[PDB]
Amino acid sequence: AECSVDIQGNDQMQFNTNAITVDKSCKQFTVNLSHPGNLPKNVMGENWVLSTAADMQGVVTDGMASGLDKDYLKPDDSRVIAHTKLIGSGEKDSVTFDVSKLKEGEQYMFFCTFPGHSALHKGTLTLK
Ligand SMILES: [Cu+2]
Ligand SMILES: [Cu+2]
Repeated sequence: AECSVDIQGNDQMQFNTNAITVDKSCKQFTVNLSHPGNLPKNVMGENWVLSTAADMQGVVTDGMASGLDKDYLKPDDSRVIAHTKLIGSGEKDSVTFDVSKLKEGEQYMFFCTFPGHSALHKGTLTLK
């Protein structure tokens, strides 16, 4: 099975997937994120951050408090299962993580932690 996804977006900052299924037979999984816009990361930063659905609010809130210089993630946040760098126009990043960190049946969310974005830039992730 495929163990990679490419996440891409609009000129209007709309992204092309809101649900990711990680196949159980994957040993690693890769997310490729690319920025579709014209603005730099301090104005329109994008990242892809994975946590349990339960942890998403805490990660987002603490990330906002941490600020741009920390890519809007609290340092040493063990709630974060995997994530990309915060990227801006013309940039891309990839993250590969260990699928053994996921549990079948647990509910996961991926989201952007740039302030205010997570209500729009988010989706589910499932190990199946
Ligand atoms: Cu965003
Ligand atoms: Cu990190």
